[PDB]
Amino acid sequence: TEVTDCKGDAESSLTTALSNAAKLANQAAEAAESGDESKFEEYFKTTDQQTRTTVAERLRAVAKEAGSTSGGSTTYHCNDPYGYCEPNVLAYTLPSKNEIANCDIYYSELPPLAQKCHAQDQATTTLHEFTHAPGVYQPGTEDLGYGYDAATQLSAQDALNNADSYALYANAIELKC
Ligand SMILES: [Zn+2]
Repeated sequence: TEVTDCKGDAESSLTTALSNAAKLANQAAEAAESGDESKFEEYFKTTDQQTRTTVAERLRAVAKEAGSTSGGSTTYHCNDPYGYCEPNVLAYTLPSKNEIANCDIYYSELPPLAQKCHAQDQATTTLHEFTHAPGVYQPGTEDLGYGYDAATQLSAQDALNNADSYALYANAIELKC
């Protein structure tokens, strides 16, 4: 990604989150490719190979995008330059522009890395947002279910196309939960 619009230690929060998102996304891609079927099914509601392949491809693409700070297909603003953040929103993506920005509460309300199952953190919020960018992998995902219950109660095709499903799966793989 092209990191821009950064100030302070928040810049380091973002670069840490990018590097962690890359590792988490590669690890989750490996799980989708070759890991436990039941765990995959918990999040994506199927064991079918084509779905596993698509999830893995999307995650591998996210990992590559997260692995640069002056490159790739997206632009990542440390801070919202436009005023598009709404109350309680951590970050957002403009899919037609492949542009991502964090809201201020990303920095005040999230740990870098959650220790608890399904809990939000900077790395997985960043991972979530990359899935929305069609330039990373098309189609961009939608916001169909946020958090464990809403995301995992989606149907298979909605989960496949739901950003938070990827964040949740990546957290579950890392935490072994
Ligand atoms: Zn989203």
